[PDB]
Amino acid sequence: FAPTVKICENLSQMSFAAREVILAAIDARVDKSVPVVLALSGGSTPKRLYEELHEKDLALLQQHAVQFILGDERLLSEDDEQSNFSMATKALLRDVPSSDVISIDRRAALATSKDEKGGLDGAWAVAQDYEVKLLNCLPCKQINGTAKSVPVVDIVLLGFGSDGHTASIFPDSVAATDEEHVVSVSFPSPTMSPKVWRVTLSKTVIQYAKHVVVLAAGKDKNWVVRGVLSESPTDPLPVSRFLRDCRGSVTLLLDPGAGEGVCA
Repeated sequence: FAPTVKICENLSQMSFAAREVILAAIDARVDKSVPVVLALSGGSTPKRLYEELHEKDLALLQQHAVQFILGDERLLSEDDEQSNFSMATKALLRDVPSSDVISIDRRAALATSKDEKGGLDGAWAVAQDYEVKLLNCLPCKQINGTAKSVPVVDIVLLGFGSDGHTASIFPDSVAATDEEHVVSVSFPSPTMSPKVWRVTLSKTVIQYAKHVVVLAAGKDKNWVVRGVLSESPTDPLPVSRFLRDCRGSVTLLLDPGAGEGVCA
């Protein structure tokens, strides 16, 4: 495991660095008629990246250079301001062709997604429909030793929570140990919000992606960063240590608090 680590001074620099990785992948395509598959992250950290892509690179996107998917999602309505779809749409996807964006159908979960216990069955219903869509619309490859396939994502954007989670792969959730599905499910950990059921790309999908790019800022993420980077497992051990087993490249874009102690 040999990740690129870039400690940025601020979120402007972080967002510019993430943008460069995306544009490099788009320009590096041999076949310019097939899109780069990009899995979007949520929360608030990548919002500025999306805004920058909207201002600078909209032409490439209107030419179908990128196929967009949500790497995880809160099971709220698409017009709910705390959905990742809402955030991504306001920042960027409002002017991206619908044909280049894979939607999640949340309807099956909306009646129960805020019920910590009762929401599980509805979350799985949404996960399963989204998995079918991904397997039908993305480039896939067979998973060795199985009768199953995995979508091959070119770039997975990720963040870190202060709880050590990434995507919606939370500590002590189904997703944390789900090695069987393309899309899994979780409820947030005690410190994390919004308190609503989630769907997430699984560890497997992330570990088969060509490039993984994490954007994380704050001293409260430092233990997560150091727990991912330690050669030997170290406690407290973040669930996001699974990133060490990525087959693709991994880049950590960090601010000074998140990156404290890492670099020379």
